[PDB]
Amino acid sequence: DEAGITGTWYNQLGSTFIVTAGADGALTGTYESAVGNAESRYVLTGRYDSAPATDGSGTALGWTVAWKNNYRNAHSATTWSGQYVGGAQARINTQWLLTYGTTEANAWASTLVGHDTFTKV
Amino acid sequence: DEAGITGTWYNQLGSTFIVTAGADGALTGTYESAVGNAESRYVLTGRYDSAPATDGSGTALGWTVAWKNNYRNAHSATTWSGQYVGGAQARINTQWLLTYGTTEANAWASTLVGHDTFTKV
Amino acid sequence: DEAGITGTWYNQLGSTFIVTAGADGALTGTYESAVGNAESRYVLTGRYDSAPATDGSGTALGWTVAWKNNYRNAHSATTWSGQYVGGAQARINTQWLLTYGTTEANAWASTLVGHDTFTKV
Amino acid sequence: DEAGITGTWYNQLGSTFIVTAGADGALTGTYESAVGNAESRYVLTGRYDSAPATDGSGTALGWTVAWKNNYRNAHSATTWSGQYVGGAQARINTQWLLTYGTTEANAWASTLVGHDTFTKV
Repeated sequence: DEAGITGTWYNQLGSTFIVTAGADGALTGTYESAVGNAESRYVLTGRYDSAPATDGSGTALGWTVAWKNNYRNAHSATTWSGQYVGGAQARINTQWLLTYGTTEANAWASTLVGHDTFTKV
Repeated sequence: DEAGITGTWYNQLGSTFIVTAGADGALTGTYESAVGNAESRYVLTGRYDSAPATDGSGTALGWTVAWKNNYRNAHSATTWSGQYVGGAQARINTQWLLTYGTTEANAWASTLVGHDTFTKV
Repeated sequence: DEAGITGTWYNQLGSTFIVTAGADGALTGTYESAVGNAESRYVLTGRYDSAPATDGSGTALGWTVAWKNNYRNAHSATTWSGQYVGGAQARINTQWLLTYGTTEANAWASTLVGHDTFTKV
Repeated sequence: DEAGITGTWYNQLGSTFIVTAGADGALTGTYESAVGNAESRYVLTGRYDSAPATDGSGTALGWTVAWKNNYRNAHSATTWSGQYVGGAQARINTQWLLTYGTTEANAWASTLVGHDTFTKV
């Protein structure tokens, strides 16, 4: 799925995920969030299954963004875990975890959970 | 926290996380799970906040493993999202999402959630 | 939102959630899953905010199903946590956690996470 | 596990969970959080597997708290999903989802995730 994954994707919030899938299972690119304490692009890296099952299952992948770039530092990181589903209406269906740096006393409240669906349109 | 994070960490299951933290916010290394459909080491990559708050908050980070290497392919990826807490008893406290490639009909059941705490001992 | 919540709801899988909202914040009813190790109806209970904010925010609620009834026992429980959003296209937007009873050795793998959206149609 | 579950439990934050397990699978009681926008006791309800496996697996259960009582309204609900593990050092091991009522624009950020372990001591 190297060719299927590589490219520009967009989620239901309007965010823009720009990724390149390597032959070796790497994911590299940039993310730009339409919401939250974010502006412009941020580095991302991640990994995907480069030899998925051939039975119609999706392709497992994940990636991370730390929310620091030249413009802002939100002292936080998001990880997306999901699967690519190929075809005419290709999708990446994810669940994510956003952790903010906290004191020990506040660590119970450190982590948001949600779900993003990415399309090529 | 480049120096604090770089090194060999171990979780409550006995898994071994070997990471290098780059000046630029990168995390690279290897993971070896003590449980599940895994053997030997797997590539990891991720990101961390290279300019954390100085008020005692933790350092936000995350990373991914796709569970393919030369030995096995578990058609799955885990993402850990968490924070590094420095000091005498340093820790990485994480929550994780493990997604398995599924058919559309089974996608409701595609994703495990859990929590790992990493120590240097 | 007692009147808004009480009734029959349906999710994106085809499952059927039948609930009554009490003046006191209680939720009682039945759930019938279209997927998984389930047949027929199962008891549910839960709670909702009976005095929500008046600024356009949603109404927080949650509920549980243990997957035992007269037909089957899946040795598992799901909890849905979410919010009711009223209006012409009313919705309950949830995230859920499904825990299966495991041995200690398998407890790392005990919990699925996902997301269901309920509509009145 | 009716007798095993019924009673007063305490988590790693110092919160106090007071529950009664019914023969029919019901859980009823009160919760008092040591942290967050909470004071005093709040109603809880939930469900547990009243006929667990006899192979050493844990007992699946869950419960909800809406964070409204006579003192405060935090416009939020938590659901805990987990398993009871009996024996000399009995435990309830949970993962939880806390949803706050939000506008549509903020709904991406509506839900915290975490994990609580309850003991009888």
